[PDB]
Amino acid sequence: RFLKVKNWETDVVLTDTLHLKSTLETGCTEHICMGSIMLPSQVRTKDQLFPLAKEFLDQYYSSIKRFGSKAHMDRLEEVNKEIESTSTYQLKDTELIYGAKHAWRNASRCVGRIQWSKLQVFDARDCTTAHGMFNYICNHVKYATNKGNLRSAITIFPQRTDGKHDFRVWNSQLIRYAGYKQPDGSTLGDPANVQFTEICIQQGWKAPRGRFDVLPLLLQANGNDPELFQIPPELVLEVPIRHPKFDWFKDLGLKWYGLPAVSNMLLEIGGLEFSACPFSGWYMGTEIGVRDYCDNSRYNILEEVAKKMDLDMRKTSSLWKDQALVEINIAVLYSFQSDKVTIVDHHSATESFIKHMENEYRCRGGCPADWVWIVPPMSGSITPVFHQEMLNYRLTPSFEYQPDPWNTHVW
Amino acid sequence: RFLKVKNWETDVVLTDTLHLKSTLETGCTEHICMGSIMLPSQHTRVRTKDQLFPLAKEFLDQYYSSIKRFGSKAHMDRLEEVNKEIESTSTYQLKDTELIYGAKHAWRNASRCVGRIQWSKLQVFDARDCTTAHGMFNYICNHVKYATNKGNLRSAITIFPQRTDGKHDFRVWNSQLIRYAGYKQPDGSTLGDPANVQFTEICIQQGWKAPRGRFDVLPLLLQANGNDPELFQIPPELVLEVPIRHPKFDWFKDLGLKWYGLPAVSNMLLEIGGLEFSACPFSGWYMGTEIGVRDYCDNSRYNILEEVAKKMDLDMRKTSSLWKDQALVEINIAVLYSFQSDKVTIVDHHSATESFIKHMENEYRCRGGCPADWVWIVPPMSGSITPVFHQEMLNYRLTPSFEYQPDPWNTHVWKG
Ligand code: HEM
Ligand code: HEM
Ligand SMILES: Cc1cc(N)nc(CCc2cc(CCN(C)C)cc(F)c2F)c1
Ligand SMILES: Cc1cc(N)nc(CCc2cc(CCN(C)C)cc(F)c2F)c1
Ligand SMILES: C[C@H](O)[C@H](O)[C@H]1CNc2nc(N)[nH]c(=O)c2N1
Ligand SMILES: C[C@H](O)[C@H](O)[C@H]1CNc2nc(N)[nH]c(=O)c2N1
Ligand SMILES: [Zn+2]
Repeated sequence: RFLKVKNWETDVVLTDTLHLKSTLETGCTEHICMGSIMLPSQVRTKDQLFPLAKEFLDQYYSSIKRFGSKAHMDRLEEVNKEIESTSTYQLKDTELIYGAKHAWRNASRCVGRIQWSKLQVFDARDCTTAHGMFNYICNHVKYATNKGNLRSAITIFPQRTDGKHDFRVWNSQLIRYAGYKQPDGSTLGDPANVQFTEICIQQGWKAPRGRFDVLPLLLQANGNDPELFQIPPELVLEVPIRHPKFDWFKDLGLKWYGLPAVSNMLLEIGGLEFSACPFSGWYMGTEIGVRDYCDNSRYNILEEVAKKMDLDMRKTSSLWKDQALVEINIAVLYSFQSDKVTIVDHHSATESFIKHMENEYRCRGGCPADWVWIVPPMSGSITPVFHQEMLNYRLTPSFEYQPDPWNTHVW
Repeated sequence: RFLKVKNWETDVVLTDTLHLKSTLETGCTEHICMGSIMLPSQHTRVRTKDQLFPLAKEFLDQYYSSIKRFGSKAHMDRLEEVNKEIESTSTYQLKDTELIYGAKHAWRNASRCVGRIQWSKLQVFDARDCTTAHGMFNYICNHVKYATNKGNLRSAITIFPQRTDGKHDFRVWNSQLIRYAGYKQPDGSTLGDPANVQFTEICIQQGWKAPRGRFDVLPLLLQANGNDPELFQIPPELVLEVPIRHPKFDWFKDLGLKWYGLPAVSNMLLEIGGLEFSACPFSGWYMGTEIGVRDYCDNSRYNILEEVAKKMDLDMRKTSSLWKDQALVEINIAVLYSFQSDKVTIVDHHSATESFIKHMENEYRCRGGCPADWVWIVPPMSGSITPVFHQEMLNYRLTPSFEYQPDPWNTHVWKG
């Protein structure tokens, strides 16, 4: 019940007591493990809301060494009063900042959590319109990008009330490339964004129909129809992709954007639901070079790179895919580093996470971690996280998935 | 109750009902996932007549179902026979056909095994009449010769007598039938395979005269009927090895690397209808990454990345040059090239994972599911350019099964 995790490369053994504080469910049972399911299933009556608020305030006042004190009891009483009256409540600025940093700290699928405490939280709870949302998002983008010296940030729009007045960013990321289905049946640009690229066109947008067209923002305030906004191109930092050895690499015409900024998740703090809460950090190189570039359901460039490398593509056992894969990921890192845009390779990031785990076990009693997501999509076993046992459990505050708004919106 | 899994690259959705026939626990709960724990409590293995007949009945029901004889007179008589044999003798014996079925289905049920497309073509050698360590040595030699087949490898398992009172166990003390020694030097470095240092020390203590090189095949340490284990040397003409060279880099051979051809796991426990076979070596053929990624490049194994990267003259100062990833690919090319050139059976990780997906889809169609452990099925390099990376997998425990068991030197009561 006081569980232990072993690193099989170093024999370091850590003891986990934090899991006992787990609140939500994993979708596993003792008869079946669902550890590789992408998304298991896992409005609030007045009954459900106050315990959730109590739990959150308890951990907040503990964190500032004021558990069971003056201010703690008062704030519990005050929030207790507000829920009885308004059937909801509002976080003080300090509690909102704490809740957001801890949602990141608790994200068991995130390898970059050693940075969790440096998050810049932009309070946008006074926003009322999509034009105002656009303004907050431009400021976020500019602040986070910082001319290539990327800084972590989250912007938090007003919380859900009755489900009718939801704030939503319809984009999955603030910055993503368009995808178009060609007449000849193929796909131009990013195939993952074909449907969204249509809900932009088939709703107003005017597509350049290129291979790397920055999508517009589709912003929904207070439950109204969403509105199209173009991010000022001067705010969208992009990196042309070249190789430090293959001069033909530059001729491939590849680029990527510097800022990874997830915008479709739900931030839950003390029972309150923030349905629009775009957050951003900086890339790990494999996210672009392995997944974005080489997935068969994405830009899928492996064949073309290997052909330009003149590798033997007759038999899989020549490992031509693996050879091209390494080079593509050398070029991504080389290009970001050359343009002075923050990026981390998978070796450095997983080493940081092991140190972060050791820190969290030593100072917090544990660190929930999802091995299936933490281990990078290339060279898995030469990174230290491959040999690290991890316990996965759900702590709150948390980031959660939510349905795509176009399947839900009372249009 | 039905359950769905999705392949996120193809959008193929499959429906699992087989998990309903699961009994053993996983280690997970509603509040914690233990999916990345190497040996959970439930995957490891002291058994009385109390719980044995229901385990036998379940196995015999499965067996007679697969042969389309469920409820037949042969089925009912066999249940009656096993029942009376249990109450009178406290255990029972499997027929040859049941043992073959059981061993094949233990492999079929091995959720961490990516090679299960081959499960129905397993050669089962019945060594239940064995009584002495020398008899074990002879059975293992025939297994190695048959399975090796001059490079054209064949899957096989040899099954020694089942456990009785746990005081007379048959055990192969080696973790694999063929493995290289490892020696800790006084300066703290290791010669050979660091994973085998502890077992190497036991062999030396038992009287093995060690050549003390980097690729010495370990002797067999064999325990019959709960007696002290005895040392045996596999005939070298039976140990097929492959010198590792690279198809473009002529300096690669000068690294002096080789590996053996036959992967043969010898420390696991085979459970069939409540019976425990503590000595059941099994063998197949290698997937290239097992050698090229894990054996050669794990920091805690031969750990050749640096010396390989040096000879390639990559930028080794910063990790963002991916010199480690670049060396890793070339080493894995060398392993596959060497085995194929010597006509020793091997499969690369692209082929093996593709076969597994086809196997898994077929198992969902004809069996209602396929228990699979993503953490183990995804290869240790180039994960997401294989199709299993994108495959949702349900992991649950079916019997018959292979289980872990403690190392015998930790439990054995020495005779002297
Ligand atoms: C600063 C550098 C960061 C790095 C290098 C990083 C890296 C990653 C990576 C590689 C993933 C895997 C997901 C995928 O492959 O698509 C991930 C997941 C995630 N990240 Fe981080 N991240 C960073 C910052 C942040 C920040 C600032 C937040 C929120 C404040 C965050 C929250 C999350 C969440 C919630 C997930 C998983 C979503 C899920 O549960 O499916 N990350 N991260
Ligand atoms: C025929 C070619 C085969 C291939 C390519 C293959 C491949 C693999 C691989 C790569 C693993 C992962 C384990 C590791 O990385 O150390 C594995 C696990 C396993 N294999 Fe197979 N295997 C084959 C045949 C067999 C046979 C014949 C059996 C038994 C009759 C078997 C039973 C198992 C079991 C029980 C495990 C799980 C070990 C555990 O639970 O920790 N395999 N296999
Ligand atoms: C801030 C940040 C930094 C970084 N380096 N990478 C990312 C992308 C990670 C990410 C991806 C997804 C898509 C899930 N996929 C199955 C479609 C959802 C998320 F919530 C998430 F955080 C974000
Ligand atoms: C027949 C066969 C074919 C193949 N290609 N590879 C293998 C080795 C895989 C393997 C490794 C282990 C050690 C686990 N670790 C804790 C050291 C245990 C096993 F039961 C197992 F099957 C076997
Ligand atoms: C099916 C499987 O769960 C799916 O492919 C997961 C596997 N691991 C992952 N890991 C990361 N970091 N990102 C992903 O999108 C995925 N996808
Ligand atoms: C901690 C983790 O469970 C452990 O390192 C596992 C990960 N996946 C693996 N997968 C395979 N095939 N073989 C292994 O030894 C491991 N080791
Ligand atoms: Zn689980």
